[PDB]
Amino acid sequence: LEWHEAPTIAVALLAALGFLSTLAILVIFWRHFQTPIVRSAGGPMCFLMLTLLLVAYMVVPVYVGPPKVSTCLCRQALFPLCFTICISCIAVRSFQIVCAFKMASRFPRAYSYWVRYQGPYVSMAFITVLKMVIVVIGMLAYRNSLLFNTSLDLLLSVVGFSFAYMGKELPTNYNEAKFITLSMTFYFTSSVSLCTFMSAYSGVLVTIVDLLVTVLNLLAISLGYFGPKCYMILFYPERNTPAYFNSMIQGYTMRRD
Repeated sequence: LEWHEAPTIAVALLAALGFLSTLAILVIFWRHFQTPIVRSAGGPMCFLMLTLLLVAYMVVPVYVGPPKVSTCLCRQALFPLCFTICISCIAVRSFQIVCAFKMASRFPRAYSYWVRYQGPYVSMAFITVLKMVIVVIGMLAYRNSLLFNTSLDLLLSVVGFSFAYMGKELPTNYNEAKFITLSMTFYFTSSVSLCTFMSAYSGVLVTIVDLLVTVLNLLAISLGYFGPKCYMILFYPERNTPAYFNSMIQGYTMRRD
């Protein structure tokens, strides 16, 4: 996996672009805090996923180079962990949104349990604990091991899709159906093509193909979820105001029909 070789240069510069974009989003969110947009994006959960994205982008060059047990361990230690944490956080936010906007009265008792047992902080913690057991047991035994991780990630993604599916009509700041569908489709097609390509291939430069697939997945899962928000709050400051959020939710709830 040579340092001077045309695909490796392109993925390296693309990872640098992703790192710079994530840094810009982090600084933008930190500067414009206590605003309706960031609080409606997840609050500290956004930072939790964003710094994890930063560290995932930083260790991309570790993938490329001479094989090393550190690199092979980090392959599944951080990048799939990034995918899983990001997907679980997005799905948890979608469930919270669809539970505040709907089924708070349809399923009243269940919401009391959900908010009384620290559901947002427990459903995320369970996901991390569950996956790390799968990761270590996976290494105990390219296609077979990745199949379990892709199945888990796709199950999480389809859970998020099925839960945001009922929320097409939610306001544009609480509706992420488009991003969820795009990211789920991209992850599914990339994983399927990759798994097909593991078997019928030469066996060399497949590492570069897999690295490019993972880096593109990270780039999409960061941009499609954060770029629109910072676009709104940098170019349309009028659209970032508590009065505007009040008016938008009020207009959604009591529709003229």
